[PDB]
Amino acid sequence: KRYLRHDKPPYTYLAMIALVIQAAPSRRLKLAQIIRQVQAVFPFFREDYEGWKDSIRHNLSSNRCFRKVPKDPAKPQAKGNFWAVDVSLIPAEALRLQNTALCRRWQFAKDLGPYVLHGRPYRPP
DNA sequence: AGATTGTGGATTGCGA
DNA sequence: TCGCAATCCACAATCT
Ligand SMILES: [K+]
Repeated sequence: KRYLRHDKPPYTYLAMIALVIQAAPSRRLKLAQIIRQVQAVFPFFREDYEGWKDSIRHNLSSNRCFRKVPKDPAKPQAKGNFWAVDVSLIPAEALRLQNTALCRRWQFAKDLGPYVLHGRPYRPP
């Protein structure tokens, strides 16, 4: 299939995943919860493109900041892991608002650092 | 069997 | 001009 950019929130997948994880009482979430929460918290995805869900899954594995946490520490788990974030491994620029066409046509928090790094609750207009 | 989680090779578009 | 997030896809192992 032809590569296409699709409308999405103007924050990295890393940032959005980290934000919803850090907002979870236990600071960890499963994949399906991460997907539902990202869309809920950043509702700039379109009904006609589902591939952002694959990109979320890809970002959990591709970024060192995400940690696969087994239900039982003593028993690693092929599947169904919780995901946590090591904020020390988040690149600083990863949390910055992105200057995309979608950002520009709407003009958003300038940086998600308060919510990911400093325990603040995310509450967008 | 088919769907899902987890991983990862690889190319793209586009902001800087 | 090109770094790099975004994105398309394949696959292994496991869940339903
Ligand atoms: K990871």
